[PDB]
Amino acid sequence: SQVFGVARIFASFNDTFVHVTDLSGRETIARVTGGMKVKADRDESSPYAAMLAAQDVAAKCKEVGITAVHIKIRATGGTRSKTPGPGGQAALRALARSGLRIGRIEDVTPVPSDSTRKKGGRRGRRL
RNA sequence: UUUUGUUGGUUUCUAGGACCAUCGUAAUGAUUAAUAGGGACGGUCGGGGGCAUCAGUAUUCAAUUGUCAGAGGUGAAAUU
Ligand SMILES: [Mg+2]
Repeated sequence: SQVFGVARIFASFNDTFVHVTDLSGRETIARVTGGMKVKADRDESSPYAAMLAAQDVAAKCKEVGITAVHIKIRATGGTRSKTPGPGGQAALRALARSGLRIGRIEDVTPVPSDSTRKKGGRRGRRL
């Protein structure tokens, strides 16, 4: 009965994605991003924008013909953060509100075994 | 060297060297085995070293793959 997707929320700092796909992954549905719904450069990762994006994605899904999703969350990963952004949670909330159903939530952030050299240099990033 | 008369011997008796035998004598002869050290032995221990392979991969470029407005980046903010 329930037609599924995989939500894929790439929640980096300074932008969020919501990238709904089929179960194989190849054929997408909607790729809606934070910077797409709020033209302010700053307001990309910002929650409201993320929420809007999520809503848009949901709408797209509805148009297509899908009922449920599998939340996968990706923080920037590897050389950066490994910390889910400000607007992943917000996006999720938005999705929930939309009524597009939810099943099996994961964080598939690519946390390495032993990364190749990080940002900054040795003395780091000195504001 | 001392007497055989005194020189040149030769061999003694002998008294002092020295050197291999064999007989005896004696309680016949190696201090400890350092909570020093070395070394053997025994089971072990270890991200100790060398050489050899395996993973995670992770990033990147590229390949094929999909989807049409921005994604990167921000320190508050921008460029890019
Ligand atoms: Mg490069």
